[PDB]
Amino acid sequence: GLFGGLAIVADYSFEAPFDEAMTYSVKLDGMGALVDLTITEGGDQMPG
Amino acid sequence: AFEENLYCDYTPGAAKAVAGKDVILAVFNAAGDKLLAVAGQQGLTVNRSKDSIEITSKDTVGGWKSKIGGMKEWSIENDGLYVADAESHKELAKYFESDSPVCVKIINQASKKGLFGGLAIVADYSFEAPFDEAMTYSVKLDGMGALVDLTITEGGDQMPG
Amino acid sequence: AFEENLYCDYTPGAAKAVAGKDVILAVFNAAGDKLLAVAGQQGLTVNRSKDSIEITSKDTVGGWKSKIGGMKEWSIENDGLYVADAESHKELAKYFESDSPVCVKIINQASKKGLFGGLAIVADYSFEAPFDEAMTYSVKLDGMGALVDLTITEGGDQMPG
Amino acid sequence: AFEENLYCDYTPGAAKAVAGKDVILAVFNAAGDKLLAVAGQQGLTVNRSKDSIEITSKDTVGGWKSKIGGMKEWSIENDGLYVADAESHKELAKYFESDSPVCVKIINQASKKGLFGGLAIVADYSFEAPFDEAMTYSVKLDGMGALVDLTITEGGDQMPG
Repeated sequence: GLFGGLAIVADYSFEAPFDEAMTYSVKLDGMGALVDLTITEGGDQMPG
Repeated sequence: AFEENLYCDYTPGAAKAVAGKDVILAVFNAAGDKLLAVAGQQGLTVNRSKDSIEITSKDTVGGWKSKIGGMKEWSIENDGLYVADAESHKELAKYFESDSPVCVKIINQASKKGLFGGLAIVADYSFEAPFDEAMTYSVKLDGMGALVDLTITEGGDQMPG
Repeated sequence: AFEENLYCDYTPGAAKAVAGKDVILAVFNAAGDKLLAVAGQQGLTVNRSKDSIEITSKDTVGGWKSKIGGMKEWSIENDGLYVADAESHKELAKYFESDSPVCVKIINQASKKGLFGGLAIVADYSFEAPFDEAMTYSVKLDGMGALVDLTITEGGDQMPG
Repeated sequence: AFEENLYCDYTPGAAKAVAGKDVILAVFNAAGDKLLAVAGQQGLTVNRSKDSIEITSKDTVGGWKSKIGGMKEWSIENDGLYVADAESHKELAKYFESDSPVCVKIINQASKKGLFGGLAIVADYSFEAPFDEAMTYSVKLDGMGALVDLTITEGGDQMPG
C-alpha cells in the first residue's frame, strides 16, 4: 500500500463522445489526514 | 468460437466498455407523453459536483485541514449537428422561449437501460455556422434540483418512440 | 539412403525451412463449429509489437538511456484470390457487416500443428480487379487482446474439415 | 474427359478464380431508369475499412491491449480510357458538376451476379494526356453511408442495357 485516507466525493462527472468510449472522472477532497503508508507498517490489504 | 475457448474467450462476463454513441440525451415534450432524442447528437457531458466547507479549528490535531461535504449541483452539456425542422429542436426552442422547466434523461440505447433523469432549465442554446463545415448547435442545461441516478434506482427505462 | 550415407544423408533432425504454402489462416464460423480455411490465399503476415517506455533520469549513469517494456498488440494481414461464392469469404463478409469479433488462427497444414490463435476484428476488407489478371482480395485484422501462441502452448491443433 | 477422368477433370465445383474482365463498375443515370457501365474501364479497387477504439485500462491483464470495433467507411477507385463523347462519362461529369449523389454498383458481368452497391460522391475526376499513349481518366467515389453487400443478400442482379 502507498496511501490511505477518508475522503468526500467532491466531483463525479461523465463524458460520452460519439467516437470513443463513455468515460468517468471522480475527484475526492480530503477529510482530515491522509496516512502515508510508505513510511509505516501495515496497510497492505489488496482488493478482493 | 470453440476448441474449448482456448484462445478466443467468447464467454461474456462484463461489458467492460460502453461505446459513447450508445449513450444519448432525450427530453420530454410539453405534454410529456413522448420522449424525443435531440437530433444530431455528437457530444455529451454530465457534471455532478459537491461543495466542501472547512471546519478547521484550534482543537484540530494532526496538522491536516478538516472539511465536510455540502450542497450538490448538476449540469449537462450537449452539442452536435443542428437542423431547425427536427421536432426535438422545436421543443427545445419552445422550452427556451417559454421559460419553463424541461425533463431530461440520459439513457443507453444498446444496453436498454436508463442512466440519469432530472428537471433542468435551458441555460444556454447557441449555434455556429462555419463556412467550410456543417452548422452546429450547443445546449447547456443546469438542473433546478435533484438528479435521480437510475443506475442504482430500479425503473426509469422508458425510451423514445 | 545407404552406402552408410557417405554422400547423401537422410537423418531427420529438423526441416531447416517451412514452405509458406503449408501454413494458412483459418476462421471459425458464426457458431464456430467449423474451421474454414480462407479461399485462395497467397500471402500471410503476422505482426506482433511491444511498446517501449523511456525511463531515463539524472540518476542514470554510463551514458546510455534506460528503457523498459510496455503494452503489446498484434495484427494479421492476408491477401490472395477472391471468389464471392466461397463459404469462408461469405463468413468474412457476415463478420464485417455485423461487428461480430472473429476467432482466427494460423496453422501449419504439413506439420499438423497450430501456430497462433486469437480474437480479432475485421479492420480492412478490400478488393482489386485489374483487367490483366484475376480479382484479388486483401484483409487486415487487429487483435482485440491476447494472441495465444500455440507453439509453446499445449493443445490447439484442430484442422479445417 | 472420360476413362473416369483420370487426367481431365471437368466437374465444376467452384470457379476458384474470377478474371478482372468480368468485374465492372456501373452507375445509374440522373433519372435512374437505365444503369450503364463506365466506358473504357481498365482498373478498379474497392476499399472498405473499420475504425478501432482502444479501451485499455488498468483493469486489463495479460500484457495485451484491448480494442473494439468502430465506425465504417468505403471508397471506390476506377481508372481507364476516357472517351469524352461516351454517355457514361457525360453522366459522371453532370454528377460532378451538380454535386448530386450517384448510385453505383459492381457487377460480375460473366457470372451475371452483383457484388456491391450504394450511394457515393465523386471526390476526384482527373485526366492525364501523355503524348505516347492514349489519354486516360481516373475517378474516386467516397461513400455517403452503407455499402450493401450483394454477395450475401438476395437480389441486386440487374445488368446494364
